[PDB]
Amino acid sequence: IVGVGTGSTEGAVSSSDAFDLNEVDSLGIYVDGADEINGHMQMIKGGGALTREKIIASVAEKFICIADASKQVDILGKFPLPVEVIPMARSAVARQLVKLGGRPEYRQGVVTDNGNVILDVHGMEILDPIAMENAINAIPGVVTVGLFANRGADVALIGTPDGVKTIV
Amino acid sequence: TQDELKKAVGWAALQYTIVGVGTGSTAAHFIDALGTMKGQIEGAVSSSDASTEKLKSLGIHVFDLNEVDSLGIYVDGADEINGHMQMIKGGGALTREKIIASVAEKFICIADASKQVDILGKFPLPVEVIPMARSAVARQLVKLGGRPEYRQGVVTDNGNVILDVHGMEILDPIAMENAINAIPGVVTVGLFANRGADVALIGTPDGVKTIV
Ligand SMILES: O=P(O)(O)OC[C@H]1O[C@@H](O)[C@@H](O)[C@@H]1O
Ligand SMILES: O=P(O)(O)OC[C@H]1O[C@@H](O)[C@@H](O)[C@@H]1O
Repeated sequence: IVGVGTGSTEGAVSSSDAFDLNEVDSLGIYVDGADEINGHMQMIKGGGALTREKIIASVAEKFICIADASKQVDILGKFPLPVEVIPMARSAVARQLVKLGGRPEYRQGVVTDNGNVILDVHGMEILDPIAMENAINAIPGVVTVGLFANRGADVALIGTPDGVKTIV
Repeated sequence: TQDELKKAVGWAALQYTIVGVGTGSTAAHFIDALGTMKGQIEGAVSSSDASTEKLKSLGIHVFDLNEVDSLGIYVDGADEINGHMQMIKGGGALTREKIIASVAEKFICIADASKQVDILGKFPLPVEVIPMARSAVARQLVKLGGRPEYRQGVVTDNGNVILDVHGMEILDPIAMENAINAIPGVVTVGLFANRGADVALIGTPDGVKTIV
């Protein structure tokens, strides 16, 4: 049973409509892309979804990130960080995200599969992704934050002009 | 009676605009009290549809939280409150209550004396979970030392399920709140520990005790 991602990049557990997870108690691997991945293997995900991906990744023993070279960064944050939020909490969460140093932007006209909204947070230079993940997860009204930092990639396969580079 | 202790604290909270209003049997008494102020307040922000309906019945205007960018006070009950003013809530609207409490400057906990505990955890801790994550989150709550029990036949206002976690002696509520909030699939945990109560009004046979 393999954990399978979403996006352009026995059976399986799948992260998008494009086994149900409750039917398994473990997954060997989860293979998925990312919007950004840093030198510490920490990622921003959710540009496309977010909650399903992070839950499946939490069950997999090994996260195998697959991406073209453009996704590699030194400091996470140029790509806006997605935060899924309970609708009634949108302005409250936005205020706290400003306090943490970001500029939250409501993703207009989009709802998640859970009926929530997304705030994409611009302008952060996320120097300590675990601390930032923890700070955003502390905010009442946050469902999921697209920082995969406490649980990042275990292996990354990067598509370069020269071939596939494997970073463990 | 226990209900008269609840009534004492609900009314004592009037001592403390747009008012943040909680939910449950103790909060219900505070709403009665607030009704006596129908012509004096601007209105309220409510943590549940039941509270909204009661407020409206007493002529109090109910604003959505998104209509304010700040709240002076939030008055609500709790299932447990410890000596550090940290609470377990959610036995009954957990997500809405925690979001409103995050906006309010002053959280006033109203409770009868039975809610005071030295160590949180005898009352099972509610955890609201995305349905597809139920089993995964339960495995992690076991690893953290709890016994998660699916609250059968209940769904939250957000369409999620609740795991009530039994058997924890929560010696460090902030650490535990942070550990549960870290779990993918957790929406909200009913530990109010990073943001606890600022004032507690405890109803006792000797009168209402105020703890700040
Ligand atoms: O590989 P792509 O098309 O760049 O898509 C990446 C996106 O698909 C998912 O993995 C997401 O988390 C993410 O945002
Ligand atoms: O005052 P009561 O009736 O004990 O009700 C307490 C409950 O109502 C709400 O505050 C909840 O968070 C909580 O579980």
